[PDB]
Amino acid sequence: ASLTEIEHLVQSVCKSYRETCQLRLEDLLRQRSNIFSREEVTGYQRKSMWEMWERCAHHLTEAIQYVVEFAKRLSGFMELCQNDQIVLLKAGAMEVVLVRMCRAYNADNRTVFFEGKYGGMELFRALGCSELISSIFDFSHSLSALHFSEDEIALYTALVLINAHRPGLQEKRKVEQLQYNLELAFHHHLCKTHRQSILAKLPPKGKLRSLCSQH
Ligand SMILES: COc1ccc2c(c1)CCN(C(=O)Cc1cc(=O)[nH]o1)[C@H]2C(=O)Nc1ccc(C(C)(C)C)c(F)c1
Repeated sequence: ASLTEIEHLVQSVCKSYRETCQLRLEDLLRQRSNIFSREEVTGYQRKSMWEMWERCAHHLTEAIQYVVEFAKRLSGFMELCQNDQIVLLKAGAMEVVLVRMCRAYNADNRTVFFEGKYGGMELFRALGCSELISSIFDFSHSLSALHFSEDEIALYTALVLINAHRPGLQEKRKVEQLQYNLELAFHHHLCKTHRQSILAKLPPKGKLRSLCSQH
């Protein structure tokens, strides 16, 4: 665990994310101008809550599938025992999706990428969960303020998954050793990119799963 050793891991995780990001940043950023029309928004609003759940759950599960593939090609993750792998994914994958979602959020007009175009939070009125949606938009807004780089998401979301303090882990030391190397990679990269400032500005680790309440 020296200089090139850790830099191998940085590049290792950044490749792993690049290959499992589902939606390209270049796509999301260009698509920002393509906003839903008032007709289309009403169109979405008239739908049943059930059709909105179905649509939403589809894409979100699909997202979780991509997060698993990211987890699978993190070195060390496969060496963990069956039980420990699933514990980490059960407590992490939704938190990872939530972070990854900030790339799909235009902070200028307060809109999100959903089914082809960008819409505001009034788009999901059918769900009747305005409280939860606001907080999701809030959380995305603050992470947009930091201008999160692709590599930074890659590294941070690796650290979201690989947590030694998850309840019900058999080989805690095996996870510990893994979490530690990823912290080193994360901290080394921020140092290397003059981006240490963001550490202090990241949401606390009990704020991610405070949103997963009526979930
Ligand atoms: C990087 O993480 C993301 C970000 C957005 C989306 C996804 C994954 C999955 C595909 N998707 C789609 O809309 C489906 C589709 C794919 C494509 O090429 N074109 O369209 C988006 C998405 O699901 N957005 C959405 C935004 C708010 C919500 C909340 C209701 C939680 C606010 C939500 F459930 C989903």
